[PDB]
Amino acid sequence: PPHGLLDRVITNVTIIVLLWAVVWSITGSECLPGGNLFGIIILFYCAIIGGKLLGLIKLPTLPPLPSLLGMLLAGFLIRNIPVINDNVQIKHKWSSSLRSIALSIILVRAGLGLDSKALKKLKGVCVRLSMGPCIVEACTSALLAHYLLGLPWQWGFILGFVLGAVSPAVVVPSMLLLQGGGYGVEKGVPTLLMAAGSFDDILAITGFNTCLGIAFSTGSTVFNVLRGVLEVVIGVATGSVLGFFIQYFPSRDQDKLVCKRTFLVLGLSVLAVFSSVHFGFPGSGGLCTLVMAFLAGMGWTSEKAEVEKIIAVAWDIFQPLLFGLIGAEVSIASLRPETVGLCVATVGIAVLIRILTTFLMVCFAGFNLKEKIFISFAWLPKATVQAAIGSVALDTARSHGEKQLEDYGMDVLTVAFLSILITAPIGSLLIGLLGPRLLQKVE
Amino acid sequence: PPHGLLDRVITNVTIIVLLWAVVWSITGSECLPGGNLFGIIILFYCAIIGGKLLGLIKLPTLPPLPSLLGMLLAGFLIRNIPVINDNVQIKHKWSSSLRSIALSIILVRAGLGLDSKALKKLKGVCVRLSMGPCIVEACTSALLAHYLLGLPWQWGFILGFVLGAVSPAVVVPSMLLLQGGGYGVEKGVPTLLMAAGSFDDILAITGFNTCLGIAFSTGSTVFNVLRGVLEVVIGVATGSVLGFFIQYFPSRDQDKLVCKRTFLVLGLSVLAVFSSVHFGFPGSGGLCTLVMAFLAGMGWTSEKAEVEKIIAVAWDIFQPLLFGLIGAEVSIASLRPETVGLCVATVGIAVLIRILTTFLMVCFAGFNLKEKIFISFAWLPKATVQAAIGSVALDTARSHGEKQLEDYGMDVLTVAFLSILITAPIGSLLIGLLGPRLLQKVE
Ligand SMILES: CCCCCCCC/C=C\CCCCCCCC(=O)O[C@@H](COC(=O)CCCCCCCCCCCCCCC)COP(=O)([O-])OCC[N+](C)(C)C
Ligand SMILES: CCCCCCCC/C=C\CCCCCCCC(=O)O[C@@H](COC(=O)CCCCCCCCCCCCCCC)COP(=O)([O-])OCC[N+](C)(C)C
Ligand SMILES: CCCCCCCC/C=C\CCCCCCCC(=O)O[C@@H](COC(=O)CCCCCCCCCCCCCCC)COP(=O)([O-])OCC[N+](C)(C)C
Ligand SMILES: CCCCCCCC/C=C\CCCCCCCC(=O)O[C@@H](COC(=O)CCCCCCCCCCCCCCC)COP(=O)([O-])OCC[N+](C)(C)C
Ligand SMILES: CCCCCCCCCCCCCC
Ligand SMILES: CCCCCCCCCCCCCC
Ligand SMILES: CCCCCCCCCCCCCC
Ligand SMILES: CCCCCCCCCCCCCC
Ligand SMILES: CCCCCCCCCCCCCC
Ligand SMILES: CCCCCCCCCCCCCC
Ligand SMILES: CCCCCCCCCCC
Ligand SMILES: CCCCCCCCCCC
Ligand SMILES: CCCCCCCCCCC
Ligand SMILES: CCCCCCCCCCC
Ligand SMILES: CCCCCCCCCCC
Ligand SMILES: CCCCCCCCCCC
Ligand SMILES: CCCCCCCCCCC
Ligand SMILES: CCCCCCCCCCC
Ligand SMILES: CCCCCCCCCCC
Ligand SMILES: CCCCCCCCCCC
Ligand code: NA
Ligand code: NA
Repeated sequence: PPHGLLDRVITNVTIIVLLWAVVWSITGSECLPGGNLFGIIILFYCAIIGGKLLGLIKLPTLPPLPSLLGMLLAGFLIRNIPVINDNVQIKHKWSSSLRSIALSIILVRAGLGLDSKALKKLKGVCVRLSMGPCIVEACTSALLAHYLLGLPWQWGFILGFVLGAVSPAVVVPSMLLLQGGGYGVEKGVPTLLMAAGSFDDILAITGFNTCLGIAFSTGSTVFNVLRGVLEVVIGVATGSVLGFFIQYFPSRDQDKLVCKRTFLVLGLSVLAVFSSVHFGFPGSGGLCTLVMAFLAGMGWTSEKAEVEKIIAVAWDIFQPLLFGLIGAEVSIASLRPETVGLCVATVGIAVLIRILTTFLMVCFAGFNLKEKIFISFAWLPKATVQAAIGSVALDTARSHGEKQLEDYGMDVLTVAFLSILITAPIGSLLIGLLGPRLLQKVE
Repeated sequence: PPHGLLDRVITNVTIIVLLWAVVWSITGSECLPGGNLFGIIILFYCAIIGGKLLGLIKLPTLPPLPSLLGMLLAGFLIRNIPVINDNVQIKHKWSSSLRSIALSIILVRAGLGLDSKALKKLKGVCVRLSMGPCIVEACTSALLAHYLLGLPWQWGFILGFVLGAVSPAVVVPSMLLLQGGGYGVEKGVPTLLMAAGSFDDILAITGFNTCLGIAFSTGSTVFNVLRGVLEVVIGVATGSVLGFFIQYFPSRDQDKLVCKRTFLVLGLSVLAVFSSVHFGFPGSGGLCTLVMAFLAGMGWTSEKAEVEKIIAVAWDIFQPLLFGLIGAEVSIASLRPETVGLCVATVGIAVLIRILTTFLMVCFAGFNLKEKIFISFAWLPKATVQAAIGSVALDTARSHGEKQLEDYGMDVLTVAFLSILITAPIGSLLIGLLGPRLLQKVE
C-alpha cells in the first residue's frame, strides 16, 4: 500500500480539489472563475500556501519569519496582478463579515485568558498604556504630518488616530503562547497586553470620527465624542448582564455542556459585534465581547479549558482569511510614488515615539527593566484597525467630489497601509523572539 | 444556582433565538419574515417540535407514533395555512439541495452497514425484490388507473412507476437500529433491505421517463431506456474506482484520519449526486454512493465505526429538514376532492399487491415464514421518490399548455402524495414493532 510522503501529498491535493468541487456542484457558477465563492476558496489556499513557504520552506535561515507576512503578501499579489485579480473577486459584504468573525474569535480567546487576580493589581497600568501611547502617537504623528507631508491640522489628526490603534489580532495570538508556557504570568505581562486592547480602539475610532467630521464640516463634535463614552457604558452594561447570563444557565448537570457553551460565547460575540455595527455603535462589540468572555471565564474555573481549544481550532481556520483579506485591500493605484520615502518617515518616527512613550507609561508598575522593553516592543503591531478605517477618509472625500481632499486622502491611505507592512511583521517577530529571553519563565 | 427542569428549558430557548439572531445579523433581511433563510430555520424548528409532540407528549398511548409523521405534518401545515405560508418561503434551489444532501448521507450510512459475506449469499434475492415488486406494482396500479381513475394506458404507467419506488430514507434508518441490536444479522435480513434500494429507483425513474415521453410524444424510447442501463455502468465504474481510491490513500499512519475519511466519503457522495443530476444521469449518484461507501467499508475493517457515528449525527440534523420539506410540497390546490376516495383505492389495493408479490420474491431464499412477513411489510414505505418526481408530469403538462393532460396530471399528484401519507407512517411502525418479534435476535 502507498505510504510515506507520497501518501500524504496526494491526500491533501484531493481535499483542495474536492472542497472546490463539492461547493461548485451545490452552488454552480458562483464557485467558478469570476465568482464570489471562488475568490474565498483560493484566497484561503493561497494564504495558507503563502504562509507555509515563507516561514518554513523559503526563508528560515533568518529568525523564523512569521506566517503573518506570508498571508499578507499572498493577498497583496492576488489584488494587484490583473490577470489573477479579474478571476478573484470577493464582495465587500462577505469581506467585512469574515473579518468581523475573525475579530469576534480573537477577543473570545483574549477574554478567556485574562487572569482575574493579575488584572486586579494592574488596572491603572492597563488604562495608561491603552490611552497613553495612542494619544501621544496621535499628536506626534500629526506634528510630522503637518511638516513632512504638508497636510493641514484637521487631516493631520485623522492621520494620527488611524495610525494610533494597536491590533489585537497580532498581539493576542502571540501572548497566548507565552501564557501557555508561563513565560511571564508571575507578574501579569500577558494579561496586561491582552486587556488593554479594548479601550484604544474606542479612543481611536472616536478620535478618527470627530476629527473626520471637522475636516468635512458635518455633524457636531458633541455627539461624536459623547458616542465614545456611550460605547463604554453600553458595552459594559450589555456585556455584564450577558456575562452572568452564560456563567449560570449551562450548568454542570447537562450533557452537551462544552458544545452548548462554546456556541453561546462565540455566538453572542458575533451577535454583539454585528448588531453594534448595524445599530450605529461600532467598538461596543469588542468591549462587550471581552467583558462577557472574561466574566464567563470566572465561573468556568477549570472547565473553560475545553472551550478555548475549540476556539483555538477556529482561529487557525480564520487567520488565513483575516490576514489574507487585509492584504487584499491594498492596491498600488491608491498609493503615490511621489511620497513613499517620507511616508516611511512619519511611520518610522512615530514608532520610535510609540516605543518611547510606552516605556514611561509602564515605568512605575513594579516591572524590572527587561519587561518594560518587552512591553515597549510588543505594543507596536497595527494591522486590523488601519485596514478597517484607512479608506474611510478617501471614500468620503470622493463622495463629496472635492479636489484637494483626495490628495490628502491618498496619503492617509499610504500611511495606513505602510504601517501594516512594516510594523506587524516585525512586531510578531519581537514578541516571539524577545519573549523567552526577557520574561521570567515560571519555575 | 438555577438548575433542574428550569435550567434546561431556558438553555434551549436562548439557543433557538440565538441561532436566528446570529444568522440575522450577518445576513440581514434574508433571515426575516418573507426570507429564504427564515423559511429554513423555523421549518427546522417546527419539524423538530412537531416530531417531539406526536411521538412523546401528545399521543404515546397507541403504539409509539414515529417522528416521521410529526415532521411530515409540520411541513403540511406550514405550506397550506396562508397566514403562515407567505412568511415562510424557501426557494426551490435550496429545497432540492438540502434534500439531495439528506439523500447523500442516508446512502453513506446504508453503504457502511452492508455485510460483505451476507451480500455474497444474497444476490439473486436482492435483484428479485428490487425489480420484482416494482414491476408488478407498476402493472397492477396501471390496471386500476385505467378503470378506477379512467386515465389512459400511457398515463396509467407513469402513475405506476411514480407509485412503485420504495424509499431508502424510511427503511435504512429503521433497519440500522435492528442491525445495532443484531436482531436479524444471522441470515442477513438487514443487509437485504438496504442493498436493494439502489436498482428500484433506476428502474422507476427510467420507467417514469420513457413512459412520460410517450405520453407527450417527444424524444425516443431507445435512449430513455438505454439511459437506465448507462446509469448502472457508469455508476459502478465511477463508484468502483472511487471505492479503491478512498480505501488506501488515507492510511493508518496519519493524524486526522477520522476527520479526513468522513469528509472524503460524504464529500464525494455529495459530488456524485449533484454532478450526475447536472450532467444528465440522475440516479447514478445513488448507485455510485452505495458502491463506493461499501467498498470503502471493506478496507475499513473495524475503523469504520467512528466514521458512521459522525454520519449518524449528521442524519439527526437533516432528518427534520428532509421530511419537513417533503410535506411542504403537498398543497390542497393540486388535489381534487372529486377523487380522493378511489385514489385511496389504487394506493390501497397496490399496497396489497406489493405485499403479496414481495412474499413470492423472497419465498425461495431459505428464510422461514416469519422473516418473509417482515420483509413483506418492510418494503412498503414510499416518501422521497414520490416527492421528487410526483409533480414532473403536471409541471410538464402545463408547459405544453394542453387541456386534458392537466386533469391526468393532478390525479398522479394525488396518488403520489397520498402514497406518502398512508404508507410511510405505517411502514415505519411495522419495521420497528414487528422487528423484535419476528426476527431472530442474536444470542
Ligand atoms: C440552521 C438550520 C438549517 C440546517 C443546516 C442547513 C444550512 C446549510 C448547510 C448546508 C447545505 C449547503 C447549502 C445548500 C443550498 C445552498 C446552495 C445553493 O443552492 O446556492 C444557490 C444560490 O446561492 C447564492 O447565490 C448565494 C451564495 C451562498 C450559497 C450558500 C453558501 C454555501 C454554499 C456551499 C455550501 C457548503 C458546502 C458544504 C461545506 C463544504 C445556487 O444557485 P445559483 O448561484 O443561482 O447557481 C446558478 C448560477 N447561474 C445563475 C449563473 C446559472
Ligand atoms: C457565527 C458562528 C456561531 C457559532 C458557530 C458554532 C461554533 C461551535 C459549534 C460547534 C463546535 C463545538 C462542537 C465541536 C465538536 C464536538 C467536540 C466536543 O467537544 O464535544 C462536546 C459535545 O459534543 C458531543 O458530545 C458529541 C456530539 C455532538 C453533537 C452535537 C452537534 C454539534 C455539531 C452541529 C454543527 C452543525 C453542523 C451542520 C451545520 C450546517 C463535548 O463532548 P466531550 O468532549 O466528549 O466531553 C464530554 C462533556 N462533558 C464532560 C461535560 C459531559
Ligand atoms: C472554505 C473557505 C472559507 C472558510 C469558511 C468561510 C465560509 C463561511 C462560513 C462562515 C461565515 C458566514 C458567512 C459570512 C458572509 C456571508 C453572509 C452575507 O454577507 O450574506 C449576504 C448575502 O447573502 C445572500 O444573499 C445569500 C444567502 C447566503 C448567505 C450565506 C449563508 C450563510 C449565512 C449565515 C452564516 C451562518 C452563521 C454561522 C452558523 C450559525 C448578506 O447581504 P444581503 O442579503 O444583501 O443583506 C441586505 C438585505 N437587503 C438588501 C434587503 C437590505
Ligand atoms: C457537503 C458537505 C461536505 C462534507 C462536510 C464535512 C463533514 C465532515 C467534516 C467534519 C466532521 C468530522 C470532524 C468532527 C469533529 C471531530 C470529531 C473527531 O472524530 O475527531 C477526529 C479528528 O478531529 C480532531 O482530531 C480534532 C481536531 C479537528 C480539527 C480539524 C478541523 C475540522 C473541523 C473543520 C470544520 C470547518 C468549520 C468551518 C466551516 C465554515 C478524530 O480524532 P479522535 O476522535 O480524537 O481520534 C483520533 C484518531 N486517530 C486515532 C486516528 C488518531
Ligand atoms: C476527486 C476530484 C473530482 C474533481 C471533479 C472535477 C469536476 C469539474 C468539472 C468542471 C466542469 C465545469 C462545468 C461548467
Ligand atoms: C465561526 C465558525 C465556527 C467554526 C467552528 C469550527 C469548530 C472546529 C473545531 C471542532 C473540533 C472539536 C474537537 C477538538
Ligand atoms: C474552511 C474549510 C474547512 C477547512 C478545515 C481544515 C482547515 C485548514 C486550515 C487549517 C490550518 C492548517 C495549517 C495550520
Ligand atoms: C440572547 C437573545 C438576543 C436576541 C436579540 C434580538 C434582536 C432582534 C432585533 C430585530 C430588529 C429588526 C431590525 C430590522
Ligand atoms: C453535510 C453537512 C455536514 C455536517 C456535519 C456535522 C458534523 C457533526 C458531528 C460532529 C461531532 C463529532 C463528535 C461525535
Ligand atoms: C442546524 C444547526 C445546528 C443544530 C445543532 C443541534 C441539532 C438540533 C437537532 C438535532 C436533533 C435533536 C433531537 C434528536
Ligand atoms: C509531514 C508531511 C505532510 C505533507 C504535507 C505537505 C504536502 C501538502 C501539499 C499541498 C499542496
Ligand atoms: C482550489 C483548486 C481549484 C481547482 C479548480 C480550478 C478552477 C477550475 C474551473 C474550471 C476550469
Ligand atoms: C486647530 C484645528 C482643529 C484641529 C482638530 C483638533 C482635534 C483634536 C482631537 C479632537 C478629539
Ligand atoms: C443540542 C445541541 C445544542 C448545541 C449545538 C447547537 C448549535 C450548533 C452550532 C450551530 C452552528
Ligand atoms: C442610546 C441607546 C442605543 C440603542 C441601542 C442600540 C445599540 C445596541 C448595542 C448592542 C451591543
Ligand atoms: C430532559 C429535559 C430536557 C428539557 C428539554 C425540553 C424543553 C425544550 C424547550 C424547547 C422550546
Ligand atoms: C426561531 C425563533 C425566531 C424568533 C424571532 C422571530 C422573527 C422576529 C422578526 C422580527 C419581528
Ligand atoms: C399501449 C400504449 C403504450 C403504453 C406505454 C407502455 C409502457 C410500458 C413500459 C415501458 C418501459
Ligand atoms: C487538515 C484537516 C483536513 C480534514 C478536514 C478538511 C475538510 C473539513 C470539512 C470542510 C467542510
Ligand atoms: C456517456 C458519457 C456520459 C458523460 C459523463 C457525464 C456523467 C458523469 C456522471 C458522474 C457520476
Ligand atoms: Na486594540
Ligand atoms: Na430505493
